[PDB]
Amino acid sequence: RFPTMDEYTNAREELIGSEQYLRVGGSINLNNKEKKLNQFILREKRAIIENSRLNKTQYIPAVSFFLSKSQMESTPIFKIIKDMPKGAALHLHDTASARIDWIVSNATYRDHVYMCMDQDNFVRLTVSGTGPPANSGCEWKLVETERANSGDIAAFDHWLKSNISLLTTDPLVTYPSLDKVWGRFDKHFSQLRGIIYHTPIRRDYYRQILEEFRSDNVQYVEVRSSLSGYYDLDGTVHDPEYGLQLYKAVTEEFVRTYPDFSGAKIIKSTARVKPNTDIFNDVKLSMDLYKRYPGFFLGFDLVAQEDPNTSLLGYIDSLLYPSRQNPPVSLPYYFHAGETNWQGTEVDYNLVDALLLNATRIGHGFALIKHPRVIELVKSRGVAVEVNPVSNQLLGLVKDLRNHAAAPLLAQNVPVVISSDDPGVWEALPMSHDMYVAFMDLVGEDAGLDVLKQLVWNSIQYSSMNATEKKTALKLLQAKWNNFINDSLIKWKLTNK
Amino acid sequence: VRFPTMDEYTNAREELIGSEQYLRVGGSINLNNKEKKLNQFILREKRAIIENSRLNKTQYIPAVSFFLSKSQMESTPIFKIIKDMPKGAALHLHDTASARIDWIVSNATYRDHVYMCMDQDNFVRLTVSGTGPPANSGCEWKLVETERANSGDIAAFDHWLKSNISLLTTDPLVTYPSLDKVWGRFDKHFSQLRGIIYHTPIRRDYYRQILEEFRSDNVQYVEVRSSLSGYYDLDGTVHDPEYGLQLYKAVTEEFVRTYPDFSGAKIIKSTARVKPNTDIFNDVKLSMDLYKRYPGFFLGFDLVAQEDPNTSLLGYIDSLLYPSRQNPPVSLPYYFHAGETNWQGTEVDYNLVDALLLNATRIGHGFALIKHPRVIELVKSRGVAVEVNPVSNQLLGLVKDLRNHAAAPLLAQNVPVVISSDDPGVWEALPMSHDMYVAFMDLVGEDAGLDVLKQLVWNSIQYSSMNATEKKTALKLLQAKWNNFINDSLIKWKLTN
Ligand SMILES: *[C@@H]1O[C@H](CO)[C@@H](O[C@@]2(O)O[C@H](CO)[C@@H](O)[C@H](O)[C@H]2NC(C)=O)[C@H](O)[C@H]1NC(C)=O
Ligand SMILES: *[C@@H]1O[C@H](CO)[C@@H](O)[C@H](O)[C@H]1NC(C)=O
Ligand SMILES: *[C@@H]1O[C@H](CO)[C@@H](O)[C@H](O)[C@H]1NC(C)=O
Ligand SMILES: *[C@@H]1O[C@H](CO)[C@@H](O)[C@H](O)[C@H]1NC(C)=O
Ligand SMILES: *[C@@H]1O[C@H](CO)[C@@H](O)[C@H](O)[C@H]1NC(C)=O
Ligand SMILES: *[C@@H]1O[C@H](CO)[C@@H](O)[C@H](O)[C@H]1NC(C)=O
Ligand SMILES: *[C@@H]1O[C@H](CO)[C@@H](O)[C@H](O)[C@H]1NC(C)=O
Ligand SMILES: *[C@@H]1O[C@H](CO)[C@@H](O)[C@H](O)[C@H]1NC(C)=O
Ligand SMILES: [Zn+2]
Ligand SMILES: [Zn+2]
Repeated sequence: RFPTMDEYTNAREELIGSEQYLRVGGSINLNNKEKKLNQFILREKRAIIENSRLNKTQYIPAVSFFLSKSQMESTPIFKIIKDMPKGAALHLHDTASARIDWIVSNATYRDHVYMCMDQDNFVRLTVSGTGPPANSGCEWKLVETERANSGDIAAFDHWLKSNISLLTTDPLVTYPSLDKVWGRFDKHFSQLRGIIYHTPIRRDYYRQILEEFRSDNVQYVEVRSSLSGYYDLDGTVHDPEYGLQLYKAVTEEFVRTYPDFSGAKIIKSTARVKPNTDIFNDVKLSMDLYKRYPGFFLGFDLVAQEDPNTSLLGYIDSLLYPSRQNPPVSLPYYFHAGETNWQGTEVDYNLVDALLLNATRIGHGFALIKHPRVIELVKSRGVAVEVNPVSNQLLGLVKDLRNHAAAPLLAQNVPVVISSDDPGVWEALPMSHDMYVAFMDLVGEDAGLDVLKQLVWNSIQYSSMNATEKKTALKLLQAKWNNFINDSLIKWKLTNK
Repeated sequence: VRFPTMDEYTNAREELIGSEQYLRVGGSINLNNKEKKLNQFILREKRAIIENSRLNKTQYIPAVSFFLSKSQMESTPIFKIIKDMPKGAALHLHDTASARIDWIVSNATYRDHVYMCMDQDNFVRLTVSGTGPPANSGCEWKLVETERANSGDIAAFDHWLKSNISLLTTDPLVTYPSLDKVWGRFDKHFSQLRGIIYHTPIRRDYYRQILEEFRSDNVQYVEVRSSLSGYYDLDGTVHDPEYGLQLYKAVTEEFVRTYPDFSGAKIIKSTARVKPNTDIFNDVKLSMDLYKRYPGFFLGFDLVAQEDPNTSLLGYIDSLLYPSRQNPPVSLPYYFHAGETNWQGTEVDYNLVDALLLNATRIGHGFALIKHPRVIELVKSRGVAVEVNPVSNQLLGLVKDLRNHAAAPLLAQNVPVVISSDDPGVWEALPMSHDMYVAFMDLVGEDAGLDVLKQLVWNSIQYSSMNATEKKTALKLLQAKWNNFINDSLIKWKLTN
């Protein structure tokens, strides 16, 4: 009943307003300084969207990261997000979270590093103190010699980087299927496995994760790591507790050096390709490290490609073992779950088992929007979904990022944290690229700084810090946020707006 | 301990999965024993194709471009069962795009006074002129009869005409790899046929071919969008919209009298949303008048043409609110295309808010609906069926992998949905069987079978605009066709025992 345009406007704005309040960040009340920055962001967002829509050209924030990376980095919204404190990156893999450039310019300049071209014509890297490795399907050569004989060291080093990065070409073009791009992604890890498991390189690589994340204004990380098998020049192989202690010592020194950094905690990950009887041992291992490293060791996760490998149900007696002890042991789980386009299959039904197993957070949950009951359990229990949008695009779940299945989750205020997954593999920053695409593609044109602030706060509030640590971290984050707001008003000439 | 045994765990697991099954489209259907026999065969076939794709790591063909999947699906049991299955109704169709290009070629371009030219973009155009060739405005018109006779190869000439008009000659996802490019090609298709298909005897016979083709795909009823206006005779006489409506009414009545196994057709007036508000106002008043004087054949009004770059519903709001604001009010039903977009928080997807505030009877596409939880509530509460056209949404740029189709989460929440084909003539689809196949294989899960199909089929009659008497009669008819389909299928697939 709209006799005049005012009654129609009022009902229209009431319904739209209800959705805006319901979505992520909708209950935030911005202060006056925040509002001025918010209005600039919203003007910028409308300008790029309206140009795409009305001038009938592609929306760059939603195309392949290969194409959009160099375009977004010059824009004001990206520069604001780059400067913004992120809080925490809660979904990361320890052999994929520092720069390939550091592997090349630092690790492959160390003594005793070898390279070979494998039968698929990819370079592999490893360390051997005890002579060159055996020619098992590839001929190892000392990198120092190959580089010194290249006749162009800059080109040699660039070739190493180009042969290892997944962003050398557009993966959506070069590996145009799920199985092809996962073939390339699995190959990347095989290329670096040898060098990245040598103990002093692994130690320093982990330190580089912390340096790079701090440099992108991330103050805290939770990292998945397999922990085991770091090896020395003399061939000594270390156990998982040693690997955990190695990370603990690096983290403590880093936080000593940088008290503006909250620190790190570690999740043990095992590949879901192994027999149940081996997963059982890794569950027992995790129960032990959880008891003896409280507050640094968080719990357990299963990784490797979800679709063709073993389901959570395929491991259910291992995963139920802690809860079944007398007295029960509660081993926290952080399951990767539902990282798939399938529906009604044992892959997306991993989400059901993740909830039945009391997962603390869920990795990806791309299939979650197809499961209305699992959504309601996730919301009612406060189980944060770790959303990694660049990863999901480049690794084959979606092409146009406005079709990312987390957008309907955010619209319902499902608890979500943004993370980068494997940023080093495809040359992403620790958080700013993923936060930009989440901001530009997974929420709407009228969604501004309140969404960003809520996602940032979510990454601490749904971290696995204890309550006291969260309060301390939020105090530090609030000071970072206030500086970011003031700096941004000056930088974007908004102060009198 | 919550799950001390496997039976305690599977009990909880199956109750949770079962409760989601009860909540999706078709989840309340109880199949009888014959239907269960066919359902078990369908589910075995569905599991075989999905598990092969998943475990043998190869593309899921039902979800790839229609250009690639069409020939592969047609040889499979599931497609052949859907082909035989009664579809109920196609509720979302456009009258100049719902019969075969082959008929335009083999019938329409063999008629007297048909001319062709190559336009400046190098596409063939077709028109009719009773007074010699038309003015050569931007192309040189030639008589088709002469060109065909001088072609030197008549079959190749006719095949070339078809190949120059169809969007499935090449894969649109490859040849027109952006929204603007493929909508450019799509707009061009209509320009190519516009002249010939607005000539009155051709337009009449083409509309008859829509009814014959849909009947042949076991569709018993259609509701069709039509602009209704501008049909023209050999001597240049141009008819008004009421004449177009009467012409369709006569063709429909003759068809139903010939084929009692066919329920019939009703018409929705469409206007392109590139026009000034003064034009839409005139077409709203025309629709008010046709609704009053052709009850039960003229249904109401819709706005068409590409949604993203053109005028919003709010841009016409004074015209659209005019019927309700009369004294006494006149209730002009609306069937708005709405939210056919990847945009979020913009003028375009917010058309969904206005469509509901204006009391739409059904909404076309609603691709953006899953991003609008408060609109979803109204759609469910009011029983506003969403017309889902999956092949159209893929080929015209909203999605690549159809498992990412935004209607899959709608179906999982039991949003009222009907499947339709939109413009099947344009890209060589069947009236319903291809779209029902991709909906069944991509938009619901591995464990969703004959109950989903049956519900979608019943929905298309239940959410039609038939009156109470017609609907009861049509549902008895549909039940009869369905029983014959189940019995025939048990024999054909050798499922009886
Ligand atoms: C990794 O490095 C390979 C060795 O250079 C490279 O091999 C070829 O394909 O690269 C050239 C094209 O860039 C081509 O001219 C050479 O003939 C190839 N070299 C050999 C020894 O076969 C691979 O393509 C690189 N792979 C990636 C993914 O970058
Ligand atoms: C929509 O329908 C309601 C309920 O029938 C009615 O009261 C209202 O006037 C209608 N509004 C319009 C704009 O037609
Ligand atoms: C479209 O582009 C032109 C120039 O290329 C520009 O003037 C115009 O404002 C653009 N429109 C929008 C809405 O950005
Ligand atoms: C690599 O990093 C280490 C430790 O961070 C540093 O001492 C060294 O200078 C760098 N380069 C190499 C080749 O070791
Ligand atoms: C899950 O959590 C609930 C409440 O926290 C607890 O009672 C239950 O036993 C837990 N289940 C498992 C499998 O650990
Ligand atoms: C995978 O393909 C092989 C043939 O190469 C076949 O034997 C096997 O059954 C397939 N597996 C599945 C799960 O379809
Ligand atoms: C075209 O269809 C019309 C109308 O049914 C029919 O009379 C005519 O014979 C057809 N032309 C051809 C070549 O079949
Ligand atoms: C249409 O025909 C012309 C002339 O043969 C040809 O060059 C052109 O590529 C064709 N276009 C399409 C889209 O098939
Ligand atoms: Zn991960
Ligand atoms: Zn349509």
